[PDB]
Amino acid sequence: YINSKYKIDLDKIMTKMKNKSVINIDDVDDEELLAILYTSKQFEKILKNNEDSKYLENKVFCSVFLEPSTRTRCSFDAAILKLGSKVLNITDMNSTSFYKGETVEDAFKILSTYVDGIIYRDPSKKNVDIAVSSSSKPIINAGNGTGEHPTQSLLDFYTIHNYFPFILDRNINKKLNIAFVGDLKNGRTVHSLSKLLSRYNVSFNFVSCKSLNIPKDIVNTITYNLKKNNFYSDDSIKYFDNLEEGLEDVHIIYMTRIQKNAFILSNKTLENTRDDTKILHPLPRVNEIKVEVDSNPKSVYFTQAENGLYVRMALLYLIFSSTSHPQF
Amino acid sequence: FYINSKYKIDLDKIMTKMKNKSVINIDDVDDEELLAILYTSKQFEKILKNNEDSKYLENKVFCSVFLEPSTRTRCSFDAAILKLGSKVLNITDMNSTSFYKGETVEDAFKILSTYVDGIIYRDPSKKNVDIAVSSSSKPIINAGNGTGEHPTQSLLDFYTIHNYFPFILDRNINKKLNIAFVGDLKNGRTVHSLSKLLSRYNVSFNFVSCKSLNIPKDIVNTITYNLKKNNFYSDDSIKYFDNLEEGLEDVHIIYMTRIQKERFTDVDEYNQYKNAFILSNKTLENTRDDTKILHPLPRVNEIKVEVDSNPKSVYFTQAENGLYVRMALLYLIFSSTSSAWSHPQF
Amino acid sequence: FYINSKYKIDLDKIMTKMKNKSVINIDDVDDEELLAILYTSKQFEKILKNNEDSKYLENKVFCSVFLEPSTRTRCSFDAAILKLGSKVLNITDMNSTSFYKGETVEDAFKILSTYVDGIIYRDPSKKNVDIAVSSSSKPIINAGNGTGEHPTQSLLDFYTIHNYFPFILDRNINKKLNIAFVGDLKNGRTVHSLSKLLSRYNVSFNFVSCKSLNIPKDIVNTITYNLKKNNFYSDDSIKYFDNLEEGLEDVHIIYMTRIQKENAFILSNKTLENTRDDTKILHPLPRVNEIKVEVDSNPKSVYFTQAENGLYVRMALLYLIFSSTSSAWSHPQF
Ligand SMILES: c1ccc2[nH]ccc2c1
Ligand SMILES: c1ccc2[nH]ccc2c1
Repeated sequence: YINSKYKIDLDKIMTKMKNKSVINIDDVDDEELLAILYTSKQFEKILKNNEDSKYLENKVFCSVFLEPSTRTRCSFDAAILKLGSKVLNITDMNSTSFYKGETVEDAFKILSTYVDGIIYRDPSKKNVDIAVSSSSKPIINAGNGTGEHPTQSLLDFYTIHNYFPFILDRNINKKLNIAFVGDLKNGRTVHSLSKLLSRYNVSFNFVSCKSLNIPKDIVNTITYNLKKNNFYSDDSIKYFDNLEEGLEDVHIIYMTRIQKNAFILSNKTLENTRDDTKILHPLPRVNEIKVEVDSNPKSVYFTQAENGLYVRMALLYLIFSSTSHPQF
Repeated sequence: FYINSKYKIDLDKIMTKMKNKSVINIDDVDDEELLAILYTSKQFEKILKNNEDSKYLENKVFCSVFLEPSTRTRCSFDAAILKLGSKVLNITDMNSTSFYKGETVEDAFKILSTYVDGIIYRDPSKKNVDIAVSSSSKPIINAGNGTGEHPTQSLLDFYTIHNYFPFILDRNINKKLNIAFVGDLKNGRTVHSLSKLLSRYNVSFNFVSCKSLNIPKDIVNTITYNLKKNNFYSDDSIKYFDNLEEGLEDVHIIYMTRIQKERFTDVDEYNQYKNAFILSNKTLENTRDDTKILHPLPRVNEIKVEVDSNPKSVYFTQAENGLYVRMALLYLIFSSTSSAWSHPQF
Repeated sequence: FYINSKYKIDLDKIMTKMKNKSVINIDDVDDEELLAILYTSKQFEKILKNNEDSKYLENKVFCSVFLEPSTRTRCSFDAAILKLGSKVLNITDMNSTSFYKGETVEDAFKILSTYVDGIIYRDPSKKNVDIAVSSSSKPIINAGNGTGEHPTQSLLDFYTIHNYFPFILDRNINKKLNIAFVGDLKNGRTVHSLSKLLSRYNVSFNFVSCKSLNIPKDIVNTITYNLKKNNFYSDDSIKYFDNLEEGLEDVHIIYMTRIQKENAFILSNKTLENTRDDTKILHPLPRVNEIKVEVDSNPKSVYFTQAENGLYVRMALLYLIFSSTSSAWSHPQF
């Protein structure tokens, strides 16, 4: 089990991940990331070649979504169902009409006795943590108000590593530069990816108008993790207030949503990007990326969304299997 | 493979043709495709009635996007998918705007089509279903929109009719089927699409309505065209009535429509029309001995309960056939290949 | 093949009898059927706890019609169906009127019964579950209505009790089980139906309530009838109390109810020091102030195991009713 260079004791790493909850991307270590990336690529190739995907029958899940994120929900449902497992949905509900003045602790104590794991999206910070304390069953965070969204990080990374697989090598001469563009203060999808990318030899360009620039403690977290693998320099973290400067010599352009312009991506603004550059976006977009760009071989935002299926399949498989693995 | 015993069906050939077809308008189904759907539906009817294995399509995952509440139609498809042994993820209790949370439709179906093998889609917007079909990398099946396009309701209406009067397929100048459409024919869009399909065969229509709610000129023109194409048009093809005793005379099929209060100017106007086209055992004594009564449902006062006892009433068997027809359609479209053996048989 | 420790069960015979039974009132379960449900639930408990194959009923499709939110009860059934390896289509977040959008109930169950193999149905309407049972061509299982019928809650309440005190089945005049019902017994409809069932056995009730919210007269009459039928009625069969210290004395089971004001009957480790050694505490949940959190640590508390057994009992019931598989062999046996 190799991804060109690195062997993976997928047996060993699963024994370690068995019945792991995944709340923060920080819950995934080096070996676990390699296992998720290897297993996601198996599921990508199996699905694309119309082969049997049912690597996890015998499980019943609960998909508790206490805010409407229809894209994220449906992704997990598809992941579960394509694996050949069954799922029980709670949806169109909010925090208060679901926990009809029942304690959270009590609800996850009971619900964990019904199902084999729970996928949980809640705006409440505190609640996902309370569930993780009370649940007798693994929880996988599909997002909360703490901007924790490990699946979105994992799938953002999977996308990036598919076009620039030297990111895993942590080689001082093979460095990847990324430009984060838009509302970096509130685009919590940026903070999480940053946390993860800084574990590798990466150079960040935060492209924002001042008012919505990347928060101080993300930059501290990035700097910590760059310093830990001896990849921090004066040139690790750069800042720009316009594209022409920011999009120069960057392997990845990750566009964010920008609510309340200089940060609209066009085929114009993409002329002076590298030849190999790939454009990411968690979606939904609005005006952030002009439709003309979809024609551009540089755009991958829809393949990114697609990889979400293969990454959530991987993660569910590695965690919930009672192991034969997927291959070729 | 044989339907009626007259018509052979290369269910292999016809599947290779239908594989990954979207079905949006009944006009998307041709002659061979109709025969395939009608044959396959009758297999699934007999298999389910005899408590035999129905899992003819196990490895698929669908999305059931219903952006208006149609619980009968939705549940039918869910059952269809699940009885075939496939799985489904539902989006429901949602509307156009809270589903596409200011996301473009194009973007949403582009992404969702990467997750599932096909999409069942109900939306009032006509614009939208068409946009999904353009953007989706996967077959779409329309479960209904504001243009009154509802191919599954047409297909199941037809399947019901052909079960009592199977000579409709024969297009024989001497074996002609007469149907009465009754009630709000202006707004009963379930009438417009069945008419479009029936006129492809040797059929004689009786539109039974009161001035304000008569069948629209469009349908009449479409019917006339299609009757002229197979040389079955006469001055007695299309007849009109403003009362039942004239209209229900010498008709093989009585298709009753919904008459919603919400379509008058008051509730005077309403009960005058509701009550004048209410079907009773009285109003059914002048119908042929073989006549069958259809209704897409829900009924309300359209058909009096006493009529359910009447061997003439089949509206509930019609609703039931919806299961067998949607199983057929999903099987023919989403199967990965055909083999001689793997087709349903009884 | 099939014992409850001491009682044999012709699970073949009993299934041919239960096949395509609707279960609307706990009265729809008789003696042999209860033994079958108790046996089959304990198989599913052991199979699930040991991570073994639970798919004893593939091939079926159900409809889960929930016309009020009971998310705990709904999710329980969904899990029951899915763990058996069958499939379900859900209708939910709906109410009586927006589901039957001026469609007759009769018409709707007539049609929907042609789509699925059975229907799980929760409706506040008294009238409606009965109307569905008349119209449906397919078994119905009541997940609750305004008449306080909830057979699955009774069955699972009983399964919990029989797991700690299995002598309740023996109907032995010397081995009698005493239970305390505590709180709003007027409106705790979960009390009325369990009482109806327990009184079929050698049981002694302590109804612990204020004035306004005491157990209603016809439950007392129903209990007395069923105790008299098996010669277990005495002046000390049914006792009443105003407070816990008196009521919780010498009782095998404390079943706490919700007491919704819209103080005096709160269970603490303090109020539990004068209970028997072997006492088990039940509650249908959600709790609120009824049971203080400190009690969860107490080996006496089983309200969470009760909720859990809901899964094993609904699996049992669905299996016994919807199986078409004859053979003595194909039943669960561990
Ligand atoms: C799946 C994918 C994209 C989507 N956008 C809105 C709903 C939805 C579901
Ligand atoms: C399942 C389990 C516990 C619960 N508490 C509130 C809703 C709900 C669902």
